[PDB]
Amino acid sequence: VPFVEDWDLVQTLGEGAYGEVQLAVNRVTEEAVAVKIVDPENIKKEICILKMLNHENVIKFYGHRREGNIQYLFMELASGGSLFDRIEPDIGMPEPDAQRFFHQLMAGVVYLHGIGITHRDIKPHNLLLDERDNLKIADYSLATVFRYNNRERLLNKMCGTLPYVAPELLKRREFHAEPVDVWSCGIVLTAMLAGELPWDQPSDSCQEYSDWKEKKTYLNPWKKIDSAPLALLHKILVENPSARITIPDIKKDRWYNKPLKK
Ligand SMILES: Cc1c(Nc2ncc3cccc(C4CC4)c3n2)cnn1C1CCOCC1
Repeated sequence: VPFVEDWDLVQTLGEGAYGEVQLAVNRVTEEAVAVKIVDPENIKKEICILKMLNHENVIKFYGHRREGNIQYLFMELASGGSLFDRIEPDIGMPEPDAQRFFHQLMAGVVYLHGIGITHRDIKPHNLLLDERDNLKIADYSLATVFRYNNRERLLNKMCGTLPYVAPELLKRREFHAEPVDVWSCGIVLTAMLAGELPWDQPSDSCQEYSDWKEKKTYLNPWKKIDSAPLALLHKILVENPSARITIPDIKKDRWYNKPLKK
């Protein structure tokens, strides 16, 4: 069919130091996708991880064209935008909606950890929503391999977003990849349930993190979170990453399994 190769760029979806993301619409079919446009070794690594992804809760990669030294990355479009924009400041969202998002988050993180990929920047800006509000883990530009040939490799690179980062990345030289992504999913949950972030970073100098370590859940944001999800957060936001709840045990948590949503 002539012209099915052609896509019109119709809306800006995001701009950063990386380049931009454009909503693209096929000239013939009207299929809508997201095109990440960049102006070397890093994009090479990113494309390689992007090709490994095939799950309903992770953004799908359709392939890439280079024109000149400009790379175009075609991927699944999520027409409902980011989870960030469903969170009402100081309120959060309804507990059933939050639980449903957290289920989908866990499904995508399980998936990634299964294929030996860590995301390293899980936050509501990187969690996108399709036309039916299904959650898609986006942005693989910090993702890396933590398991290959069934052997684990420890991480040392400091990266992510401070209010989301686990405390071991601030205190230890090396750390396991999986407890880091689990912690950031906890902060996601807190945000959905409270419409606020609990601390600037999880350090001994941050009074809001000390308050948590001392159990002062009569303070915000914790006082806004019902006892059942707050139990779960007590098991996720544990400072020692070796004692921190794993995903298989999150799937056994009372709140996680509570029926809430129609
Ligand atoms: C359709 C839509 C999306 N999708 C959307 N879909 C897929 C994406 C894949 C990679 C990167 C991004 C963007 C950086 C976030 C993506 N983004 C994002 N934002 N949006 C609207 C923009 C205007 O405001 C309403 C929401």
